[PDB]
Amino acid sequence: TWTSMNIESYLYYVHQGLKKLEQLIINVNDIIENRIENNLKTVSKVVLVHLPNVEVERAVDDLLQTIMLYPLDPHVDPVLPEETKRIKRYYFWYFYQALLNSTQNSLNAMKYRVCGKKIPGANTLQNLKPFFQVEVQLNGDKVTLNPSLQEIQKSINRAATAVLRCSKHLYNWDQQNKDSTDKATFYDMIACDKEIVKVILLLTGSIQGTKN
Repeated sequence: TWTSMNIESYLYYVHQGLKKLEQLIINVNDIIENRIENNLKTVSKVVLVHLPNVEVERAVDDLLQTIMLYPLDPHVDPVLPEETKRIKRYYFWYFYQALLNSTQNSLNAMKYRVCGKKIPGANTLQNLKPFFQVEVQLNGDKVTLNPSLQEIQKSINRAATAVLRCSKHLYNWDQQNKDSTDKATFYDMIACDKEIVKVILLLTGSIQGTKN
């Protein structure tokens, strides 16, 4: 600071590094904070039972896209940030949890609101299910739904199982290609989680109450 030089240039060079980094973060903001967020909102909003591939492609593409951001999927060799690298992975795992949880919250909302079938609308694969009509007569002189009501619940469970296997075999951010990048164990975990196994009891209980 005595000849009044080189300090403005050092300050300007650090400013240059900081503006380049502020840039790179503005990248990451743009590139992560909204496309995969809106994809997550869509994944949450997808009604699995009935609604009158896409987001899977989308998530694979978001992976390759984030990979374009120079992210250290392997640790930097000269820096050796082995601990460092796994924290973005824990965050991306929390986000993958938010994705599977979007699907899971949908699944659970539907498992709860099965009872009003006429109110929601169905998609093509699920044409037989909505507001199910059953024939009633004197089966062996006894008034019954001619299709066994138990059978109709097994048809509801067959729709549920088609949906559940479609949702268990996915290609999400971790499952990139046939679960190659990461396993699909969270989906069988969800299948044995309360929203499925414990709500089967509530389903069958309301069903037996209808029978009652």
